[PDB]
Amino acid sequence: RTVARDITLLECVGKGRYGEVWRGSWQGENVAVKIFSSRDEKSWFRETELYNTVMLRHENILGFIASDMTSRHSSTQLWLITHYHEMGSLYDYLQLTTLDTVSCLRIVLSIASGLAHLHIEIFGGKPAIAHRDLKSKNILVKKNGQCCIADLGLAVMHRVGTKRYMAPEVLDETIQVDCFDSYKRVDIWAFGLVLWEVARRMVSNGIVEDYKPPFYDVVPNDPSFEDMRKVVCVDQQRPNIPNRWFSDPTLTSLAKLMKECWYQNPSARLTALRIKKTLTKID
Ligand SMILES: COc1cc(-c2cncc(-c3ccc(C4CCN(C)CC4)cc3)c2C)cc(OC)c1OC
Ligand SMILES: COc1cc(-c2cncc(-c3ccc(C4CCN(C)CC4)cc3)c2C)cc(OC)c1OC
Ligand SMILES: COc1cc(-c2cncc(-c3ccc(C4CCN(C)CC4)cc3)c2C)cc(OC)c1OC
Repeated sequence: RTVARDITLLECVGKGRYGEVWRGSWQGENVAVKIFSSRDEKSWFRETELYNTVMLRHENILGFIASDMTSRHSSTQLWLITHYHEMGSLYDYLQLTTLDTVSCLRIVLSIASGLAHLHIEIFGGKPAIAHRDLKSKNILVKKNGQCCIADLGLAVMHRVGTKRYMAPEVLDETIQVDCFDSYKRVDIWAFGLVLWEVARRMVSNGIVEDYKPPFYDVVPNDPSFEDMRKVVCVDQQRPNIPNRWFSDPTLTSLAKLMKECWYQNPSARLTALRIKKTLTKID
């Protein structure tokens, strides 16, 4: 039988130190193709090892299609092939759109749903998985208004994370590295930051905040590890909650939820399952 493997690369939709992502075509259908830099080969290996262990299938996890290694004259080419989400990342989307109550809740509940699926161990199933680099650039927007979580190149099953989103125990190097729940609690911190990024773009009483990344007002672009440790650990700053949120019941509830993802004590933070329940009861 014929095994059609040709993928037509059509449009570069992302370039970075990681390598590149392309819109491609296979058998008349869009796929996304991540081409890894030699610098980031371990991310391909880790995501490939995870998918060889457990074939994750969830509406709020970027859908796996293939991992490909191809021999070249003097190098190895590493591709990850996934579902293609034409609306692009949540980071991108929040810069060109404001949200209503229903669209804000649908976005954050879908992220919580993907994250709880990663975190939960299922017997007879899947191992528990922590993401370790959750951020708005690693979330894609789907046409149905839900999102999905992308990039399991740092994930751990039961490169460092993006510094702007690191939890205090990562920055002060007190994280209990031998304890898997520690990694879930680092994802919850990052989730709270993503919640804040999205909530800012929800309109209430004719008011909205401009898109900003977490800590935009207290650290530079490409903040150093020390820049982040001083803000998050030494001064114990957290993102600002604008007064206008407290006129809106949804943003008032979301502010409370963010606070419960940002405790200094990792053990005090909400679980992804509790976040899901809280979001289902909002509105
Ligand atoms: C190797 O490489 C790539 C392959 C493909 C691809 C193309 N046609 C058919 C297939 C196929 C799937 C599954 C079976 C099964 C059938 C039932 N039987 C009991 C076991 C075998 C056979 C064939 C594949 C996997 C696509 C690719 O890219 C999208 C590939 O490159 C990454
Ligand atoms: C990698 O990705 C894609 C692959 C394919 C594809 C191509 N040929 C054959 C298959 C296939 C057939 C049959 C079995 C099973 C069926 C029951 N039992 C007998 C076990 C074996 C498995 C697999 C597939 C799934 C299509 C896709 O899209 C339409 C893919 O997605 C881009
Ligand atoms: C974060 O991580 C990964 C993401 C993806 C991924 C999947 N669907 C769609 C995209 C995308 C498409 C289109 C735009 C633009 C282009 C058109 N217009 C000018 C604005 C919108 C942006 C982004 C991506 C980047 C794939 C990955 O691997 C294959 C990723 O890595 C795991």
